[PDB]
Amino acid sequence: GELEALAQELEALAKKLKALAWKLKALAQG
Amino acid sequence: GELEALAQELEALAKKLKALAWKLKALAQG
Amino acid sequence: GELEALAQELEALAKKLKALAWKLKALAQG
Amino acid sequence: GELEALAQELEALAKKLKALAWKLKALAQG
Repeated sequence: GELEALAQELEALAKKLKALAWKLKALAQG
Repeated sequence: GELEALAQELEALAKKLKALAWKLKALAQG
Repeated sequence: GELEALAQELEALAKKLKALAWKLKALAQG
Repeated sequence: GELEALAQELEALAKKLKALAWKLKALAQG
């Protein structure tokens, strides 16, 4: 129900955080 | 340097968020 | 400028995580 | 029980994310 919806949103947020990490990695190289 | 150290911290936090997401999915089913 | 923009993205994401945690507590309590 | 504890973990992780965002802002200006 709602708890499964919230779990899928959290996974989406985790994926987003990983993307932001690698954007920072990208900026860090040059 | 400092930015790569920080990017590493964000990577680890993203991995922790995924762990939490999967714990939530387990709860949504249990 | 890009570093500051990335930081604002991290803040936006943290805000969503806090909002999600509130919803988890609401569901657990009710 | 478990859901409340996970929500607390998520709130702690959001705070750690805000900390890294402020560290990024400091580096962007430092």
